[PDB]
Amino acid sequence: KVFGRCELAAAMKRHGLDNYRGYSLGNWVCAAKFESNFNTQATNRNTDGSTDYGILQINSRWWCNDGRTPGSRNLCNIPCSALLSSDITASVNCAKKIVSDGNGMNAWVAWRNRCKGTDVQAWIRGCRL
Repeated sequence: KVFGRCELAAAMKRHGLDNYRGYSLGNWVCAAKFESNFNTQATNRNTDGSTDYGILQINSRWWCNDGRTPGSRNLCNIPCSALLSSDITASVNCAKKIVSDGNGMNAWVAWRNRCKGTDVQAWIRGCRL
């Protein structure tokens, strides 16, 4: 599924991400934009042999099981393929665990390098939410 911007904002909000662990909705939308381009099917391999999955690019070394990642912990107790679904529920539930783990949204390197400290409310401008 490639979400529209306001489409994703509405879904994230319904699922309880606006202001989760203090991160505004615009932070989450900005993260998804630069992590996945709003595409639930996005996958990208990393050097440690893990892969990032779905609209928030959740990693297979810590968080989900993909069956091919050394050192994998599957802390979200989920197959990584479930993070590619058009229904964002599983990605949101797992993102809530990630952002609660100690270092907030800094886990998301595209968020960190492209969203953090910027005018993130711009990502929800024009949306009816």
